[PDB]
Amino acid sequence: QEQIIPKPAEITLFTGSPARLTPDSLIITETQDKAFLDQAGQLQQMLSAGTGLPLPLKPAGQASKKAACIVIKKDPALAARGEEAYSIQSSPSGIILSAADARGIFYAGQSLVQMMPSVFHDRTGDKSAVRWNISETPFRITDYPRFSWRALMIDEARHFFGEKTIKQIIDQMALLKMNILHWHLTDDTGWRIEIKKYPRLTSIGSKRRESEIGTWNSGKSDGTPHEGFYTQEQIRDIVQYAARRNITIVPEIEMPGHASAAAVAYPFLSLKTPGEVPTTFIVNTAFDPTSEKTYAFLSDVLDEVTAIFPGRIIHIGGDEVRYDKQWKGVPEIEEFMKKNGMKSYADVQMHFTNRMSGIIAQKGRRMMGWNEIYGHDVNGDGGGKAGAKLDTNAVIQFWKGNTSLAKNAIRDGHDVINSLHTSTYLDYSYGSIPLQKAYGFEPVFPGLEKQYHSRVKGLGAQVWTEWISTPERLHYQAFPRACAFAEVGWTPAGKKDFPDFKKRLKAYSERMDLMGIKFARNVISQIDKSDFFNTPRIGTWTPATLTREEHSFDVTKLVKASGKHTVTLLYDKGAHAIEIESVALYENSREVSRDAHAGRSGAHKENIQYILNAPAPRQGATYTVKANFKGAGGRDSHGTVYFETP
Repeated sequence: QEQIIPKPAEITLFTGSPARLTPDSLIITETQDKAFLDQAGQLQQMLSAGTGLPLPLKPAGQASKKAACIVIKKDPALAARGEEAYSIQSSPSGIILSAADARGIFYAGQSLVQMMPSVFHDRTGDKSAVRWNISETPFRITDYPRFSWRALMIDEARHFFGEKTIKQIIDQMALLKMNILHWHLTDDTGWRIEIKKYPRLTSIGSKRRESEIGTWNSGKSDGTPHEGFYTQEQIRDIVQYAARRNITIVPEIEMPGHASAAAVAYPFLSLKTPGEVPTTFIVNTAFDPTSEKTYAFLSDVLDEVTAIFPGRIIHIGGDEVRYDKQWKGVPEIEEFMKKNGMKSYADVQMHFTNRMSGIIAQKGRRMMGWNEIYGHDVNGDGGGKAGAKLDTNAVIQFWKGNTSLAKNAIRDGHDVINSLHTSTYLDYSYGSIPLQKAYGFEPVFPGLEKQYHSRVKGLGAQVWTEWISTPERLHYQAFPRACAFAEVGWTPAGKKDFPDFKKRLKAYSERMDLMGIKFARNVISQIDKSDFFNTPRIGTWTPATLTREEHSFDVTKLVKASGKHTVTLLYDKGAHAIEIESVALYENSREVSRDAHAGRSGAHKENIQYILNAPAPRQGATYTVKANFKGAGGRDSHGTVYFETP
């Protein structure tokens, strides 16, 4: 029936006909709050453009008993659930969108879209024949996010994509109710933010001769110059574009590592500045933490960043400082450490990180960084452990290391965002991080005491672009796994259901097509062993039982009602698959249903699910599933037979 991603927190369905939008439908606002009237205005534009319906804005009371109308209410009952909470009440009488804060109305509108025909997103065609039903029945939805930090990071430093591409991704984020765009705009191989005071950051740092391709240390190169950067006016436009879709942009200025591009523009910023912007993705230059000129330079850059990014939080990265390749044995470093009594290179970075944390605070902002800023050497570069402590107000994004280190940071008073890279790096392949691993990700670190759970503010999924040079390849890596992380961030843990998610994702993919998203096609419709973890097992097959091609499984205790019962023959192990001819249901000793279609259950699964029509059970009778199958080229085969009721 209803198929929204993310699955809402609370829903109640009723019997009867659904609400339907028609050319006579109106959008009524039962409040004069200036923020709600704005949300209603763009809701009108958005819904009108997609349906082709007029949907005029009219004042409270001008409702027509001819068509169902959208009514926008301000209800403070939902304040306890946060500013993103909303409620939807839908019936042929009317569609009521309520929220304590105007942000909730926007999210109520996105859910409304996901309950209407997907042709809403089609840029062409005659929509006048379309029935704009809101789901299939009357219903009430009460919805709110589990986590407040639901982030997607786009790496535009490795490869630049530009305004048109980034807005297309913002459109997907908003439709999935992800609310933070983590914008990774500077790195070794590119600088993408116009800085008025330091024009060489873009005139030099935004251009490179060529790019390594294939993978790290491939020896391959495209011999193709690559350049691009955002003007400050372009950033203001994108910030506003995202803010209207409930998305805050968190910019990242990488430091003190990942600084090659910045250094080539102004070489005094690093003790080992390269001769040109690197054309490989393993070269990692570090800023000079011992020089006063670097902090002054970075404070100025962050001043212009603060002018164009209104968000409270500023990311500075701090990951993968190559201590031994950049700082060890450098006289400036060694003298600085003795002068300041520092014993390890982590102390050098901590001095840098704490000093930047104060600089950022004096601009009315909050520092955020990768977990390397917390003191411990997680990369194996010879930096040791930091004696000093990180400013407790700094936010830590945990990508690499033993999770006990992240729990330690939480217990020391830090807010944390979980981006464990073995689960959230969307630049990895579907073999390294399958869709199922993404959906199963749990941001709250296992073993963390309940009192500390509030410090886990959410998650971030990262799209690194070393090996992504086009929007279509960006889509392939980011979707559909980003859809899963959207649900991890929003849906309550108890309501999560991967088999159901996979069904809803098949419907959602219709929208991604019409919106131009070249998601990975082979990943959505997959059968996995975990789908049947809670499903009754009615039998198995072994090399012994494969001496027969006729197999009987009792299901008397399981046939309790008429309807569709699904038999799944799932291969477990063995050299050979089984060839399946048919599966049938018997009432006592007589056939009452049979699904005869060719199936093959092995390493690959093709048509392994058989649908049986059970009658209303006969009291006292036995019910038996009879499956006709043989080994395919051999008998070394093991598998399990599952039985799902309607």
